[PDB]
Amino acid sequence: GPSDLFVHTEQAIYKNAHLTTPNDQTILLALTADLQIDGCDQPGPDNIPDCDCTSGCYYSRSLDRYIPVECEAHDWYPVEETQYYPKHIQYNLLIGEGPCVPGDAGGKLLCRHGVIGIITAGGDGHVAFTDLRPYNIKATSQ
Ligand SMILES: [Zn+2]
Repeated sequence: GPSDLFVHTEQAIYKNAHLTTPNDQTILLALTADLQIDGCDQPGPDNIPDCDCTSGCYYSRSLDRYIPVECEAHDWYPVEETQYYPKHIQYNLLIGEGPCVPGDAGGKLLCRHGVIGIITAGGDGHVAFTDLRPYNIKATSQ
C-alpha cells in the first residue's frame, strides 16, 4: 500500500522541503538537511530514539517492503551539488550499501529500537540516511 507520508512528532511535522516546500508557516527548517518542521495538533507515535545503529532495515521501494541494510553514521559528509542542493557538508549521515532510485527517498530505517533516519542521499551502490536522532527530543541544550 501507499507509504508516502510525512512524520508528525507530538507537534512537530518533519518532512523533506524539496518534496513539500509549503507556505511560510514552517516554524523552523534547516536547508543544510532540506528538512522542515511545522506545527499541528496531530500527534503521532513517531518518536525518534536516542541511538542510531548501523545495521537496520529501510523501506525498499524497489521491492515494496522493508529490507535489511547496514549504514555507517558520519558526523558530516560532503554532498556533491545535485538537483537538491549545491556542494556542501551535511550532518548526521548514515551511508550504507544499497540501491538508489528517483523516488526511494523517504525510506525510514528501523533499527534495534526503531526508525533512526530516512533516505536523504543516494549514490552508486551507496545510500545515505539522515539521522533523526540528533534533532528530536534526545537532550538538546548545551
Ligand atoms: Zn539503535
